[PDB]
Amino acid sequence: GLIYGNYLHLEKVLNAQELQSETKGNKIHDEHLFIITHQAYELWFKQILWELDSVREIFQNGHVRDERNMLKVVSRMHRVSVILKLLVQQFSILETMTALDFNDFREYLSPASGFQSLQFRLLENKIGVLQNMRVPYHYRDNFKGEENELLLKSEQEKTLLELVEAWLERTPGLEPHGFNFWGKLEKNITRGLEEEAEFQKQKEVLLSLFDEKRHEHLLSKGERRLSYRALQGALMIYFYREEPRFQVPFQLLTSLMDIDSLMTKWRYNHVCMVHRMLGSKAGTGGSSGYHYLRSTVSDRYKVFVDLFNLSTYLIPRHWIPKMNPTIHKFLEH
Amino acid sequence: GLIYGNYLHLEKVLNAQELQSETKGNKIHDEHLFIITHQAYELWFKQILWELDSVREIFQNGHVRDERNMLKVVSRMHRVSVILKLLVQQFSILETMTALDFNDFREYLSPASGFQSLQFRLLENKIGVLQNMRVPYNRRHYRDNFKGEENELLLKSEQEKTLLELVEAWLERTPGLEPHGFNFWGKLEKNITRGLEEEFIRIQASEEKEEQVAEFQKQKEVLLSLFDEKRHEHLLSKGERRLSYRALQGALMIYFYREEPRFQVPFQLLTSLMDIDSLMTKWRYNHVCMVHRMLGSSGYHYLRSTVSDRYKVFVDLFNLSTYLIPRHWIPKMNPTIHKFLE
Amino acid sequence: GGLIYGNYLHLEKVLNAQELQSETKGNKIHDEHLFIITHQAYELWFKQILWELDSVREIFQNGHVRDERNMLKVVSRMHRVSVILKLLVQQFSILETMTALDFNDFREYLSPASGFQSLQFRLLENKIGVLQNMRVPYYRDNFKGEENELLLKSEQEKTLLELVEAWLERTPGLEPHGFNFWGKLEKNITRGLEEEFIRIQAKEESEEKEEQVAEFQKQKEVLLSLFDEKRHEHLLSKGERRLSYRALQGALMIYFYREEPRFQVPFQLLTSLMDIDSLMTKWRYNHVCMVHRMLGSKAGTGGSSGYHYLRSTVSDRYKVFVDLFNLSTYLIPRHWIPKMNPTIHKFL
Amino acid sequence: GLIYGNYLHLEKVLNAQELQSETKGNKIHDEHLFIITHQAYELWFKQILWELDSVREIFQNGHVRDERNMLKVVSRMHRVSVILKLLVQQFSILETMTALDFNDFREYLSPASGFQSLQFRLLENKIGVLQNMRVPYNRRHYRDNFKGEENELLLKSEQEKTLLELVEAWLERTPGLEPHGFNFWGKLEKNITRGLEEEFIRIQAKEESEEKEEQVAEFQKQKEVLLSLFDEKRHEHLLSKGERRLSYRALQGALMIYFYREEPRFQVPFQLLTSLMDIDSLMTKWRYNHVCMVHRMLGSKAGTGGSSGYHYLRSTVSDRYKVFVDLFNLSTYLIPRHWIPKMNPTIHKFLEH
Ligand code: HEM
Ligand code: HEM
Ligand code: HEM
Ligand code: HEM
Ligand SMILES: O=C1C[C@@H](c2c[nH]c3ccc(F)cc23)C(=O)N1
Ligand SMILES: O=C1C[C@@H](c2c[nH]c3ccc(F)cc23)C(=O)N1
Ligand SMILES: O=C1C[C@@H](c2c[nH]c3ccc(F)cc23)C(=O)N1
Ligand SMILES: O=C1C[C@@H](c2c[nH]c3ccc(F)cc23)C(=O)N1
Ligand SMILES: C[C@](N)(Cc1c[nH]c2ccccc12)C(=O)O
Ligand SMILES: C[C@](N)(Cc1c[nH]c2ccccc12)C(=O)O
Ligand SMILES: C[C@](N)(Cc1c[nH]c2ccccc12)C(=O)O
Ligand SMILES: C[C@](N)(Cc1c[nH]c2ccccc12)C(=O)O
Repeated sequence: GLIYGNYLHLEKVLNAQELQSETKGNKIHDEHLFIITHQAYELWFKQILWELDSVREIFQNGHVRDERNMLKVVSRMHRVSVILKLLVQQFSILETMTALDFNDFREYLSPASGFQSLQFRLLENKIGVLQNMRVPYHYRDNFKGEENELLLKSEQEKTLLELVEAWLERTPGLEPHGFNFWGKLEKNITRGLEEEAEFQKQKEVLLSLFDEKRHEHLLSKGERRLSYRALQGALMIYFYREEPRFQVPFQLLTSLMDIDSLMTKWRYNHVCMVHRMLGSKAGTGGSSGYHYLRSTVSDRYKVFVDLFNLSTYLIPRHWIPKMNPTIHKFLEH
Repeated sequence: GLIYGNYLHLEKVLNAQELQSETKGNKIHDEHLFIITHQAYELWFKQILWELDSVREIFQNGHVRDERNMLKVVSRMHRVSVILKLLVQQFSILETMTALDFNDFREYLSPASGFQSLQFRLLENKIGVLQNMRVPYNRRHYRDNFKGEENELLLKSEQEKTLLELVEAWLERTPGLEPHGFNFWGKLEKNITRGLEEEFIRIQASEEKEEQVAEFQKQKEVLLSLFDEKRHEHLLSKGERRLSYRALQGALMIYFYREEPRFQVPFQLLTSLMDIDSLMTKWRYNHVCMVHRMLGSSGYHYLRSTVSDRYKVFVDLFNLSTYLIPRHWIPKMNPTIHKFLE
Repeated sequence: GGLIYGNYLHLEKVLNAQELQSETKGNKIHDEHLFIITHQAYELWFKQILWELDSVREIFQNGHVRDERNMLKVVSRMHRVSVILKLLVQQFSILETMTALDFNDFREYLSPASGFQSLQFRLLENKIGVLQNMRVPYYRDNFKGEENELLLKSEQEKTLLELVEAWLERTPGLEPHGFNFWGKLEKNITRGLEEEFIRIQAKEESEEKEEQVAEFQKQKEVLLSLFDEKRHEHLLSKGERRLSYRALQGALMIYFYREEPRFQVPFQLLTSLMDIDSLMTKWRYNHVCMVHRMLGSKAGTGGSSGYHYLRSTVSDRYKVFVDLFNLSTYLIPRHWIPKMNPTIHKFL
Repeated sequence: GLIYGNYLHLEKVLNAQELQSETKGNKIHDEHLFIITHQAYELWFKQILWELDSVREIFQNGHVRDERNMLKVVSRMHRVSVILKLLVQQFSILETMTALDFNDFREYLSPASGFQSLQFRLLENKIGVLQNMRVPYNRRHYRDNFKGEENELLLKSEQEKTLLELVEAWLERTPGLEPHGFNFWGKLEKNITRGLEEEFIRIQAKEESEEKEEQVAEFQKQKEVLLSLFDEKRHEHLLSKGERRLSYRALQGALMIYFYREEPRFQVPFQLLTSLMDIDSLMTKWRYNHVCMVHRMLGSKAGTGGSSGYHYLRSTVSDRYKVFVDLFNLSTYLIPRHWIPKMNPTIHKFLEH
């Protein structure tokens, strides 16, 4: 007969708490909280990696092409968002520890830090954080052996951003000899602008959308991440989100943005707590601490920044290329 | 140098995930969520027992008598309420699993259940849920589901002093109860008798009138029953009250005089104890709401049944709200008893 | 000149709506201000919920729901209602920063006013589909005038339950000369059970053989009772079920075939309706836990026993979509679900 | 007899929703959500100001001197943090509005902006945000969206004693600072000087390794920082640069309360200092949650109020807006427990109730 404790391998989970304070003969009560909090964070990182890798594989094995798999994809990405939302709230627990009580066992941690969280790095990589865009103080130095391996894989293997890019490139309606969404959009913006103080600034920005080369330049830097075609596909799904075939894809784009918002919210709630815990003192990891973590709360680490930025290029309803009754029929189930 | 992974024993924590569906050649994706969810609850149960045991020990070793330890007692009990709040919110994650997807792996779990969580039972016992008062499941004692060391650890948890018992003892020594001192109880009965008489005269001064006489007689009946020590002892034996009559007086002394400096942090403690009771019951209810959607309408009925005042250990602290009186009826503190508390 | 923030939001009304009765009667009590603001915030959100719910009711009433382009709008708004209800459950945390002792200093100035007099809460219960007969003995005589008028309209106009029921009855696949979901489901469950019993009978007499017989007979009784329409009609009339027999079949079709593109957002909608029932009952339970600390076993200013009556509202008697939850009772092995064939795959 | 709707003036609260989209004959459904969300924020701002003004008044009228009132002070400041926590979560509601749908009624709002929220500025000012704390754009434009009585309230919110000023005054009176008494600051400098000397000796005694010279330069970093605590001229210099806000003596009060938090008379005061930090953290989380949403709603597009939008709001997510920034930065100056000046039986009894 299967038993709860055996099923859950609690013989491992609940025998994994060793206070260094106690091991060096000066047991500090709050060190137990510090350990349990990190462990719970790490269990949830594992669940997020389990969800994220199953979704990467659904794109990578071509299953995403079968639209009956979209409910699964959006449920699993929504589940990632719900977990991250709990991980943002979970800082509330560690904030019941005073800086003063933390200061009593802090010495016994050196030089260990969150910089040595394999799962946190795997998570960043698998979503599509680029190493060349990371702020310094580098990242992978902390790791060695069978772990530095897994990290290299996570960097080399296809990211969620790349798989979503590939899928967005294949979006119905972009075909120049098909619905020709882009051609019609350039025309409608160009006309609508002419049919008009302020108009000169928005004229500039809107028509910038149609500059492949500029996009390629901003891309070459890393101020954009998606191919120019992927961006068209995304904008197609935004404007035609009510068309049956675009409903759940739109939900997916929304959830990809949610995961960026919640990852940055996690970075900021971490920062707000570390300020109270250390002030201006440096982290046991070696970094300036507070000031480095503040730098990670930027669009540098927003993988799906393109999806946020498309809100720049929103236009009146009237201008969106009307859906030809035959194209309507292609976008029905 | 100490390394993150080794410090946290992640070689144990992150190698503790075995899908029974995969072990039996039919891996079901959502079983991984089911496993991590329970493991996270159990880590947090372990943290709660760590705080709860530290606080029990502070009461038991007589350290709580030194009022410098009150900040630490109330910080740890508040921290238990903050963890319990997260554990209530944590059901949101397992609710992303459909009943249909749960149905694809639940056969591989049988006959294991949350009924076998050692830590959940330790937590219930250490707060002070009485064996006497538990709803029986399948006509049997909760402790049957446990054998060997786990069974003994649970006996110890039932027999050792509970949070309820240690708070009770501390409440009994609340300053001000001394008959030959401030004599809170004697003075309180006198002021309540006067308050009621003055109230009766204001009313005895219409349809609005005959209602207030019935209501007045209700509030009269209730307030005066507070001084009936035999009614109280009787409700004790029937487990409908949990604290001794004297502990109850101590709690009411803290409620009424909470702004007195020596009673400020003690009042926060009594608030945190009600907080833990309320959050344990919200845990039991959110569990129920989820199980309903997973299994349909029996387990679901025993669970709905744990969502009751039988499992509210500090039910007496809530029910004191029954006996609140106008501020101006509360016995005045003279400059000699103020001094003791200031 | 330009629209100003304060004028746009009519803050001249919103922030001039706070009158402490304690102060009006010459004994200002600080925490009364919190009591007022908390209730006003709840009522703004009730008005928002009614705005979303009325809009979704209309999309069903006018047949716009028949155009499946409108399903993202329907699910987004129903989801939005559950996000708001989540905040309103959390919002009790604010009023619990008020001690029972401080509440006791201004409580007297409230009576005989009570939450029973919340028009919007009653409008919300009625519009979702809380039935008059299945309300706890100890509602509408607390009201009069247009208010009493608006409540009657809310009792007679088509509820979300009735509108979802009608829509579930048109679910594709139920057609006896089409996919014939119900015929094939009965056939597959009957066959699946017959085979499960041969599997059990074939075993040599044992302890776990008899437990399996006992378990088989319970499973068989539950699953076959799904196909007993007279039972369903009997349970409708006792208020134990709410959805028509055919709407139940449509719901189970959406459950089983939820991954089929035409069923993906309908499944999200059914999930949302269960979310709203769960959050409404959580609202009632968080309300009960607070009122217990505030009043104990004292009677409410509105007449009721208080804590005891409020506890009675926390039952499946108030779950409008009970039937959506209880379809979990009738889940079956994946292999028993009638197969979709390249013609019915394409229709969906 | 009193009736619910009348008690709460719902004839005002629920007759305050006017969609501009509908007024200009193009009703947009999601505009209702936009209005109700702002109105709920403005009710809770009003409640926060009610709690805040009541705690300011307890300091200003001297009632805070009587330690009976400390439970009430901490309960109401904790209440403010519980409200702010709901207000941070409340953004999740308005995030169920897509940028696409927002774009359909946005045009009808211009040039109105949250920038024009009287109550938000009253809240900033009464906590104690100073003109020089505010980012150039904020400082320039914020006062000049207001006239008449609204202008007068803004001025009052700046002229009258802020929570920062009233807490500073109270911290200056913290028992144990008096040189003739416990002489906290003198004893602390002596124990830290002695403690650093013992540490230098421990480090110098180690065998001339690489790790040792890492301890040496790390010690010399920690020594400069700790001993800089006792340089009052440096404090006044960081005050001028607005990197610190509290008086040197208020800072000594705060650190006294921190180290001796378990002494009965410092238990609730320590809870107050924690609550003031919580309020600063939740105010900045409110600003950051606002930013994350405004990014999805506008992208790089400028706001209706006149600002760059995303980039201006992002610039308010800064410690220059943290009023009690000094209470956080005291963590820089934590020392081993054994260096904290020992409590004598006489001052112990002084810090009992
Ligand atoms: C009192 C609590 C905490 C303090 C004082 C703290 C402090 C720090 C500091 C100073 C850093 C910068 C690296 C360094 O110099 O060592 C850091 C990074 C990090 N911390 Fe924490 N931390 C705390 C809690 C947590 C928790 C609960 C987690 C959960 C896993 C966590 C995860 C991380 C991660 C992943 C990094 C690397 C982040 C990045 O590079 O972007 N920390 N922490
Ligand atoms: C799909 C999710 C879940 C289902 C269907 C479920 C079902 C049940 C059922 C039916 C029982 C009654 C005993 C029995 O029939 O064996 C039970 C009890 C219990 N479950 Fe769960 N459960 C779930 C998730 C959880 C989680 C996440 C926890 C976290 C620790 C948990 C903890 C418990 C505990 C402690 C009990 C004993 C409760 C008591 O006696 O008051 N369950 N569960
Ligand atoms: C100190 C806080 C509160 C207390 C003591 C309290 C007390 C009560 C009581 C005793 C009743 C039952 C009717 C009666 O006997 O008067 C009731 C019903 C109600 N209350 Fe509250 N209440 C509180 C807060 C709230 C809040 C914040 C709301 C928000 C809208 C609310 C909404 C209602 C509603 C709608 C009802 C009718 C519920 C039903 O019949 O199902 N209450 N309350
Ligand atoms: C779609 C939702 C929202 C958008 C697009 C938005 C946009 C903006 C923008 C662009 C600004 C900068 C001033 C300007 O250029 O106009 C601003 C400031 C502000 N918003 Fe919002 N906002 C939104 C929701 C809210 C809500 C719900 C509140 C609630 C009270 C609010 C309160 C404020 C306040 C107080 C300011 C001034 C902040 C400061 O000066 O630091 N906003 N908002
Ligand atoms: O000031 C510090 C402490 C340290 C830290 C944070 N989380 C941890 C978890 C495990 C561990 F061993 C060390 C840490 C860090 O990052 N800087
Ligand atoms: O239908 C069920 C499943 C089982 C259960 C709940 N939580 C668990 C955790 C681990 C485990 F192995 C089994 C369970 C239970 O009580 N009723
Ligand atoms: O004991 C009580 C208090 C009263 C109450 C609850 N919420 C209210 C809101 C407005 C009002 F005027 C009165 C109330 C109620 O229902 N029973
Ligand atoms: O694009 C926008 C919208 C506008 C805004 C935000 N909150 C408001 C509240 C009332 C109002 F009238 C306008 C607004 C702003 O600041 N930029
Ligand atoms: C057949 C297809 N699933 C079509 C496709 C691609 N990208 C999309 C985005 C939204 C909607 C549909 C699509 C495929 O090529 O994957
Ligand atoms: C000396 C004492 N600490 C007094 C005591 C007991 N219970 C209390 C409740 C509130 C305030 C004080 C007390 C003790 O006997 O523990
Ligand atoms: C044409 C149709 N929209 C079909 C329909 C009805 N109910 C459903 C449930 C799920 C999916 C589709 C339907 C209608 O009649 O409304
Ligand atoms: C008499 C006194 N309440 C003393 C005082 C001032 N600041 C403090 C901080 C913590 C504890 C006490 C104080 C007063 O002067 O206000």
